[PDB]
Amino acid sequence: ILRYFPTALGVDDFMARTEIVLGGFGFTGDNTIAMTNLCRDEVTQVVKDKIEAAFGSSFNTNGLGAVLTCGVTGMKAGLSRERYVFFAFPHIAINACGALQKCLVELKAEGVDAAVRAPGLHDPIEPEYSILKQRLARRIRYEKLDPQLMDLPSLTALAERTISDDLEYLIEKAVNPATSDYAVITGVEIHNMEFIAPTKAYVVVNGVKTHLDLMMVPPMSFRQL
Amino acid sequence: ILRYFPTALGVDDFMARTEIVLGGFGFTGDNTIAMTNLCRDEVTQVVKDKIEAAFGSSFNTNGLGAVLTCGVTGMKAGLSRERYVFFAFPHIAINACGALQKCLVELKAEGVDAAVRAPGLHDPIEPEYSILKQRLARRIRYEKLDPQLMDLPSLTALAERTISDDLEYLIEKAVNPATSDYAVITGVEIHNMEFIAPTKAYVVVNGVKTHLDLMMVPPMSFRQL
Ligand SMILES: [Zn+2]
Ligand SMILES: [Zn+2]
Repeated sequence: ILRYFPTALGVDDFMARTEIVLGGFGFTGDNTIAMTNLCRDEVTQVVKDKIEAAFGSSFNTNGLGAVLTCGVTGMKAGLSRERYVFFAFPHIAINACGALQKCLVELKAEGVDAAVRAPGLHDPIEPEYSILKQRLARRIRYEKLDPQLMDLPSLTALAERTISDDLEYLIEKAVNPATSDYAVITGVEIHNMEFIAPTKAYVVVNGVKTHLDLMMVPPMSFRQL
Repeated sequence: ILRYFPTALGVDDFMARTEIVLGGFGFTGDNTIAMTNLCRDEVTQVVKDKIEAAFGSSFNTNGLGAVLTCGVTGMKAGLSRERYVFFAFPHIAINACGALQKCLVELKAEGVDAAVRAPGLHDPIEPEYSILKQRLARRIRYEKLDPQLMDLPSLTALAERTISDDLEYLIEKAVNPATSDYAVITGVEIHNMEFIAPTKAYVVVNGVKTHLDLMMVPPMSFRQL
């Protein structure tokens, strides 16, 4: 597994290291509403059970390849000093995703160019999918990446970054950082059995943002493999 | 409750009457994959637990006001002679929805006209919501309805019809009626406690479609109130 995702952690190791840092900043399972975004696939169930067991109030969103469609309206809706934590993971299977696999094939078949369309457009009978593929097309072009060299892990990875930035857009619209503290933890979900390879973690307490490195957090011996 | 939804059934009564007719056409809990579309709200949980207890394989979608965004890609994905049944319910609370309530207010504030936009467009930071409101705007204009006279039940009701037609679009793209039999059951979910007011029910076995009236199905005395 690590031959693809060096930072991959067993999912319970991931949760413990997350509980450790959050508590460090005044978050508790009882004072925080969490939000999760995952692919619609049945396999994303473990991360989602683990998270809602860690928190009192949980609220989930999901779409193809974990694309974010709930917008500010969906996010503000799912929320009820204020404390939130936002998780987001596209998934992949090694030893899934499905929609990300289809994207890979098409992005290679036609240009990155053919696949891009402006924001605000979408296909009537493929809304989620078309929005998903269009955000990856733009994202790919915006980082001078060649889809010919990319494999499914690197696209699942590009996806995370895209998803991650769109989650950030929504949070700044929906949350007041002067009355609410919050955390953002995103990365890639991996199935063999279940792993999380973290890529981005920070907290915003008192409108001040601090980056965290989960990989530097000493693990609980009990929740390891 | 009935003062708003004459056909409202207790949810277990609804499930029994549904099990009775489906079995009549060769469906069983074990030979059928079901699919459910509901609002993203936490309250829609009972209908969803009841359905997946009735079936071996279940697959769910959901968005604001139960708008359908998974497209043909999401639907074909969620599926695995072939037998399927498709449920769809917007919700409402009497004694929810939230997104439908917001639509009501806006549709009344500006014209039905202002709110319509062509299919294939959507707002970048409100994808689900904007697609939801745009399909209701068009649907409203297409039935000479005046949003000034409409209340939240009638809009939840307009929504059902809209959702219902978009589900039909997807199914004909995604399912081969000559190799697959299927059923479509839609209506409105109501919270006091939990009710379903059915509005559309049919089955398609051997590319032949038969309408069913759940209201004429003799109820199980055991699953009533
Ligand atoms: Zn997936
Ligand atoms: Zn709702």
